[PDB]
Amino acid sequence: DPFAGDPPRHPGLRVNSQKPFNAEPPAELLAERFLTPNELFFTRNHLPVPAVEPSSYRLRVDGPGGGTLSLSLAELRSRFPKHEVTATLQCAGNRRSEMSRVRPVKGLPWDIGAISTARWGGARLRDVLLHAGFPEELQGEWHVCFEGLDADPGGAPYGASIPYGRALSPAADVLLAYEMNGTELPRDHGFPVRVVVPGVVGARSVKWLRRVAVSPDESPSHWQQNDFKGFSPCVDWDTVDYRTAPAIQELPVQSAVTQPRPGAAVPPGELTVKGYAWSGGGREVVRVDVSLDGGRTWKVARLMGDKAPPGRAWAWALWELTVPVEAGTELEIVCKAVDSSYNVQPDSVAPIWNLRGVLSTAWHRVRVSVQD
Amino acid sequence: DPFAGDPPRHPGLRVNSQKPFNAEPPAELLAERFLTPNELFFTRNHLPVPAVEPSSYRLRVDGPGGGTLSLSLAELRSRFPKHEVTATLQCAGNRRSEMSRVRPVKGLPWDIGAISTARWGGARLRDVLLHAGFPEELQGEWHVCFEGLDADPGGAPYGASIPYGRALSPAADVLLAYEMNGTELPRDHGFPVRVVVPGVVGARSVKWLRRVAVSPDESPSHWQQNDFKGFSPCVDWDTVDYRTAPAIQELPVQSAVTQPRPGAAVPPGELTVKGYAWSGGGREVVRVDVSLDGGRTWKVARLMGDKAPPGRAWAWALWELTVPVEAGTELEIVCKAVDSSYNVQPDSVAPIWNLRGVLSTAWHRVRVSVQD
Ligand SMILES: Nc1nc2c(c(=O)[nH]1)N[C@H]1C(S)=C(S)[C@@H](COP(=O)(O)O)O[C@H]1N2
Ligand SMILES: Nc1nc2c(c(=O)[nH]1)N[C@H]1C(S)=C(S)[C@@H](COP(=O)(O)O)O[C@H]1N2
Ligand SMILES: [Mo]
Ligand SMILES: [Mo]
Repeated sequence: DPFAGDPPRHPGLRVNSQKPFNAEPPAELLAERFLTPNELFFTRNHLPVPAVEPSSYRLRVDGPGGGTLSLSLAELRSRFPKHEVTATLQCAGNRRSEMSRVRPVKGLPWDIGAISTARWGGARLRDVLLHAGFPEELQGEWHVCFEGLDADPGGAPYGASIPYGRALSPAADVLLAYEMNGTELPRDHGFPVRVVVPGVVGARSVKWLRRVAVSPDESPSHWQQNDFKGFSPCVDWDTVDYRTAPAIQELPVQSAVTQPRPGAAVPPGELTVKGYAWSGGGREVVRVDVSLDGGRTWKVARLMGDKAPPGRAWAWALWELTVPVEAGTELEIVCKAVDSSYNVQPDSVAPIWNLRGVLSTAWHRVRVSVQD
Repeated sequence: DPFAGDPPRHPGLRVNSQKPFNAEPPAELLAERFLTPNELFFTRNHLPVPAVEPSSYRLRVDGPGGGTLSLSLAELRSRFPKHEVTATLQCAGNRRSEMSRVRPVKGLPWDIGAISTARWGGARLRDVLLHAGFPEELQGEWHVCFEGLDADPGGAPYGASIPYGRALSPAADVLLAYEMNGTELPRDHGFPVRVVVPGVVGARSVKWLRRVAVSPDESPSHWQQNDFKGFSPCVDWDTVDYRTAPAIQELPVQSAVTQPRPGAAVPPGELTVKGYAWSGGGREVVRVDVSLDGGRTWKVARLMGDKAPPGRAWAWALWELTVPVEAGTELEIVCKAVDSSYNVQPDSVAPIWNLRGVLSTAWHRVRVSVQD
């Protein structure tokens, strides 16, 4: 069994695939803490988890002229000043199951928890690339390609890329992380080194980093070219042309209700409704509207968190709103967020439906009853 | 009459206010050309149009230490290399009248034409500020405040501000424009000098520029502090607190159908449906979906224009889609756009309604009939 050497996990997760392991935290715990504990942070593995001996590990970094820099773990820790960045990672497939309610799609059936937040510690990718000898600025459109140590039976590594400009920007905070919430990177989350690309879809944060290369083109890997793209609702498996749509990088504004859960019976008097909101590209969440009546009327929620600098809101905003609730009534609790560019979430899922089930950002709706 | 010295205008505009002058081009002409002719470009004036003698004109630029640089028109033309930027300006109030259909709002009743596109020529604001002696980077959050020559009866100039970072960024393309579509700036559009802030709401592109100042704070002017902000649908005139929401800078993804027009009877066979789409923040439009049946099914439109570099799509994308149409049928033509961060437009207007009528980006719907 290629998966026999996989790490053990916390017993209470919502697992949607054992092999490869793909799991999200229970929704009742997801927004309990601003920083998701390591043991609960959602896990998305395409492949078996690599088993890495720390001391023999080398990160290969290809330089401008085609020479190869080779960095040990200890050298990554000591050569470059450690930077810490608190960033939310969200999988493209988050809330996919709601898309499937409209018309079935292919993909891991994620509920609202394919998103988590951690403080990440590591080398700035910018610094590593300058050390390899690259300039601030290359002419034209360049990309930094990443390969992980995990590979399919045919030998193709997990791979992704980001634009060179984002890799080199001080403000974009792209990390080669070896620390997660103050402890060393767990195996499931990329031990010993992962890329963390703040404000950008989870897919680009390559775990178990083996190689960093600079190229005139995007990553040639199947996951960069033939996956993680959004399409019209009209597109099906027979008509899909992956060249017609851009690789997802930044994600659009997103939110969900974590408390209370669908089907609940809640006591009369006061109900505290909680959830999360987040947007891609470092765009702050500026407002979260909450409705108890299926989105006819709304009240403004309270946003928690400490504000980040402009253009650098990498971390989700947790929200809450305490409302009065009348004995023996039905509620449809809906939330929607607004980011600093004043993007908004769409009303319904059908018009954003796509064959891959990605980019599921329509209002989250939770139906509950009030007890008597 | 304070408006007697105002310029004459093209006879065929859709004027919503004579004094001060506020007008949009007819929708049938709006998307006819990629670059909106100067005579048709939408005009938004809060005040009488300033009468400016070109030679005695001086732009005041305050330097780092509180000294004042003073620049003539000729010096602005000769001192700094002319840069050309093609950018769409969209008023916050675009498509306000559709918001009013839900619940009446205060404001100029714009239809879909409070948006236009031009190639702008001028000094990079970045270069002017470096010449005044400012550094690449100031510590903390700084703003560049602009004042126009137009003032109210009490003497307060039109004013706005943008973040310092955007003013200094080579890639953000902020201009002090003295040329518009290859000719000198018309009076209505800011003669002799206006700021052009690409990817950002029209309000910040100060016309008739008199002063540029660098400040630790946003512009203190009423239009920066107590206007151009988005609010929840629940907020009314008695509850509004302008400190709770950020000044609009970047605008969200937007589109409209320009052809055919509401109420039309069209011939059977083939119908070419045309419109525009655009997004704030230099985010490209990557797809436009069009529906003939009120948004139940959709087809992908054709996007026209030449692609801009990543993060710099300042100009709208014009779109078209030719469809078959059956004799004696009713159509509800709807469009929606998707930007490069995969933001989308919301289904309906009520949930985005606000008391100022700004930020009106729900699907544009056009009802027509087919002849027999
Ligand atoms: N090497 C490698 N990196 C990877 C993946 C993978 O399968 N292999 N999955 C990607 C995807 S699709 C997501 S959403 C994130 C999930 O990161 P997490 O497991 O730490 O939450 O990792 C990304 N990085
Ligand atoms: N000096 C000055 N600048 C101004 C205005 C104004 O009233 N005075 N209107 C602003 C607003 S709200 C908009 S939408 C744009 C409109 O620019 P246009 O008239 O060239 O289309 O100008 C902006 N710049
Ligand atoms: Mo993912
Ligand atoms: Mo405006």
